[PDB]
Amino acid sequence: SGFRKMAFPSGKVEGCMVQVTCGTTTLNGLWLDDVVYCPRHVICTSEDMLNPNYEDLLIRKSNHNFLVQAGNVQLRVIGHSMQNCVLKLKVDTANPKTPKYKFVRIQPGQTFSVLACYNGSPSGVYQCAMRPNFTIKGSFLNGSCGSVGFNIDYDCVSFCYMHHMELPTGVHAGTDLEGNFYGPFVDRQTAQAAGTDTTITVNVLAWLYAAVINGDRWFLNRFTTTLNDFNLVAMKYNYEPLTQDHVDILGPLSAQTGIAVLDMCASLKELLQNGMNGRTILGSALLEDEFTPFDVVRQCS
Amino acid sequence: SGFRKMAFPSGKVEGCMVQVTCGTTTLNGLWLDDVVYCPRHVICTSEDMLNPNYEDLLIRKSNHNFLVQAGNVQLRVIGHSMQNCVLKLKVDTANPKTPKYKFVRIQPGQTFSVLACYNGSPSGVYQCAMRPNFTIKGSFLNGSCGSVGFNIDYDCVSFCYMHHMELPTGVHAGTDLEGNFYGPFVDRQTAQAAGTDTTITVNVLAWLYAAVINGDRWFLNRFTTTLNDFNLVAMKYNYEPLTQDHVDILGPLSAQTGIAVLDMCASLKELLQNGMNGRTILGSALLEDEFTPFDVVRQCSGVTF
Ligand SMILES: O=C(Nc1cncc2ccccc12)[C@@H](O)c1ccc(Cl)c(Cl)c1
Ligand SMILES: O=C(Nc1cncc2ccccc12)[C@@H](O)c1ccc(Cl)c(Cl)c1
Ligand SMILES: [Cl-]
Repeated sequence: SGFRKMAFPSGKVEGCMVQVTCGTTTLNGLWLDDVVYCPRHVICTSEDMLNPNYEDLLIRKSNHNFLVQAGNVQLRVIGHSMQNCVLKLKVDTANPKTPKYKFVRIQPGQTFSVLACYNGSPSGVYQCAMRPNFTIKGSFLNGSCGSVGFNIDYDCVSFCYMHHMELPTGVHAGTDLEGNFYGPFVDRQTAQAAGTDTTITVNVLAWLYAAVINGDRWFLNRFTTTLNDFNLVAMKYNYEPLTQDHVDILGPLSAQTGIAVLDMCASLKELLQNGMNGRTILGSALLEDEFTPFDVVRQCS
Repeated sequence: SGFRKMAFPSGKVEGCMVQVTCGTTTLNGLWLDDVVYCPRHVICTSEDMLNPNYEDLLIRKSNHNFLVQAGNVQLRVIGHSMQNCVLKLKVDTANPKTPKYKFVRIQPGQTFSVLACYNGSPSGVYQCAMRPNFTIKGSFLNGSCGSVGFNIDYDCVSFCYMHHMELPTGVHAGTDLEGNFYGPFVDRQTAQAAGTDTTITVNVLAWLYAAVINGDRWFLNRFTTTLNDFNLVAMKYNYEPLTQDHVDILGPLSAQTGIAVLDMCASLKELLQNGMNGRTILGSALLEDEFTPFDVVRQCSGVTF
């Protein structure tokens, strides 16, 4: 029993964190096999922040300009290339702590664990969701660039995010491990704004099922709704549309608790209309949207 | 920017998790040097748990009765002893991944990270607080017994908790690594209830400072209070008393934000008597009490391990 925001154990990723220094900029790198991945903006100066030509700046760089440190050992960079917004630094040593891994690009609503690092040293691990506006609501200070988001599948680490920057609202933008940004963001100091954020409806419903599995039933009601009537109500509270894919995904939780998805959808409509009236669900006074249907099943059963 | 519930990186502890099997019971063990620590109830059966004489049950067990597995390698138990509610299994091999560590008993209100394990394999890490009623509001399923709570101080792991059981309300009870239970709990199948819980006042204040550091200032007011007037109000709302030690500990955050502790207490006093009025603090509609003053300083200043 109980329901917590749970991150994956971070050991497999800690053994990959290194410090990457280029001139005056120091950030984090991910050392997998003989390659160190890090944000390409590590090659930027003060004059290069507004409109950097990364291909031009990288061609001017030599391998000896990149200082890579794994613990108290300096690694030798024997090559450098760029893949989208990620810099790949070939090193002369394969990381002996390289876990079984994959690079996976995630969709909005998906959750992952963040290992926040500074100077190639892990300082904390927390759980995040890719917001519908493609930002992440992280906890990052200057120096955290290169910190990664990941999930663990049995023994395999799926790297899904690399931290690049903080937007003016304090939210975070980054890329997958192939250097492709999540969202309409660019690695330039040009004016960029996160789009209006919305609540991840499928995740709220998954969390309502987690609450029922844990014995919290006060919010349940005798009503059901059509999918279309639910979406018309949901949109008015800035909630993401719930698709037939989401209804299907909630099927196992629906079967386990005996509450149809459209039936839970009517509970959610009522909660949006009434609020919680001084009550809590799983110790929370707000509707939690950073637990996916997969997270709920994994944590509860 | 941002403020998250953050656990310590769990790698140093993951390299210590093993699976301990005794008869039909399988749970987790903590392998440090040549000793595997685990809850002593691993030696119990259904009848035994009802009223167990652990000294009697342990004397009947042999070293070969404890099956210890570290990954896919079986460790051989060369000795067994009991220290309070923890079983210590001497093994022939010292854990090569043993970090610098200490066993520390924590006080209520102190936070720690939990590495939840099943079958000696870590499955999740979360941050939580030792409630004033000595329970933890954890997230644990059957098979999680032996999962540990820890903090990291520089390069040293301080083990502070080992999971033993779940109380009827779904909250959790366990011991320090010396086998002493936190709270008035016993490791036996009997009627046990967690006492009425209270809010960890010093931690709420630390979290209000974290909200100010993040730009959330709507709850600040012009007023100040006394430690006595505030404690009278706090007691009324089932909040733990705030001591001069707590005021002193909140000093650095008071200095950084320019908000005196008794100034923040008057904000907390108004929040208690009036509510949030539809507003949130750090995206929460409730006052968060599972961040200590040290946690807030560590997170809002990026200390690494
Ligand atoms: O935002 C950044 N770092 C931070 C990350 N994460 C959190 C931070 C908090 C405060 C200060 C900085 C933070 C920059 O290093 C940065 C600025 C501009 C651009 Cl366009 C790029 Cl690609 C990167
Ligand atoms: O509570 C237990 N385990 C669990 C722990 N933590 C969470 C659990 C969730 C579901 C089921 C079981 C859980 C028991 O194994 C147990 C029963 C009685 C006693 Cl007196 C003792 Cl010492 C231990
Ligand atoms: Cl402090």
